[PDB]
Amino acid sequence: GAMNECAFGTKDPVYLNFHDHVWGQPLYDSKALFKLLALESQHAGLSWLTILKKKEAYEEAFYDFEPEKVAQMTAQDIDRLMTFPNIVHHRKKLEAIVNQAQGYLKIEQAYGSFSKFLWSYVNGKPKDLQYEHASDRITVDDTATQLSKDLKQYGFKFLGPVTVFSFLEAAGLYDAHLKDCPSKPKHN
Ligand SMILES: Cn1cnc(N)c2ncnc1-2
Ligand SMILES: [Zn+2]
Repeated sequence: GAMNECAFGTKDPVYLNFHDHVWGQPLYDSKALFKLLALESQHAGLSWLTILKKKEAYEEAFYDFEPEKVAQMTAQDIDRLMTFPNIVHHRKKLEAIVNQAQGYLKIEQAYGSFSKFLWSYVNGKPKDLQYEHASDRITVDDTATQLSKDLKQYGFKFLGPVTVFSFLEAAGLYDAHLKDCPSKPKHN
């Protein structure tokens, strides 16, 4: 049905739980946003589900994505992470997360909260993309492009326009659920 079309054809409970409980559901917590963004930066070259199934390994490797702690991680911490089981052993991907955490802190120093900074890009309100078929879906737009460029200036890495657009969908700043998907969030 509509769920199968919306949820990338998966019958895997982990992916289906993510589709229903996380993907496209507006997320307002600053640290939870950082975490989702950081996981997204790890995707390129792998499947998304592959990253999802490494989430717990990442949480342990990165102090549950607590930005103050992640930002303090050293070259030596990254050396250790190169053989930490079940995270992606791609040094620059891992270093990227440390740089992201640093950028997060810079943003919060300027604007008070990472959440507020992000949500400003959709004027504080989820953008219902109003899709009806999976074939309607785009992979990048002007807003994701601008956010990507702006993040880069703060030191964020591995977060190009396409990757930032996927994160917008996942964090529910964009709702990319199909109209008849049973998990489509309600909008005011
Ligand atoms: C459902 N999905 C597919 N691909 C990605 N890169 C994703 N990121 C968050 N959610 C995603
Ligand atoms: Zn859906």
